[PDB]
Amino acid sequence: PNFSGNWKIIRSENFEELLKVLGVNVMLRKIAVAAASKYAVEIKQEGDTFYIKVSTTVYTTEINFKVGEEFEEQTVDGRPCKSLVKWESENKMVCEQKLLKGEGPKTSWTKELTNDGELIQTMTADDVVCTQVFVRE
Repeated sequence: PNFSGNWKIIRSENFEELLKVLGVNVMLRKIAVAAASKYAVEIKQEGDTFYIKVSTTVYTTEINFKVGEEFEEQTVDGRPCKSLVKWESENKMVCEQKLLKGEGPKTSWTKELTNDGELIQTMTADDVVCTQVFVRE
């Protein structure tokens, strides 16, 4: 019932298939699946404004946004995009993305707090949904 905290991953389903849809070649997909076993997420939320840092062993990115306000980030496979985040319920946000340049699959992500105390992130590329479960550090 509050997104802020330090989260560490405990499940990661369908990641490889998502990267396949995004054109990642086989060997890098496998290395990305290994690296995704160390996903850590740090969230600072205040009202409807968010700072979010997603890190692995060697790579870290920080996102900053307000619900309803377009902002710029990168897709899972690194292509820049304009993103817009909306609420779907008390503890779930959905983000639609659109590419700055070129084209490719429609991408989107979600974040959700379960009442069991988990953080659930999904990432979608066309018809493929990757699901990732996190618990408080």
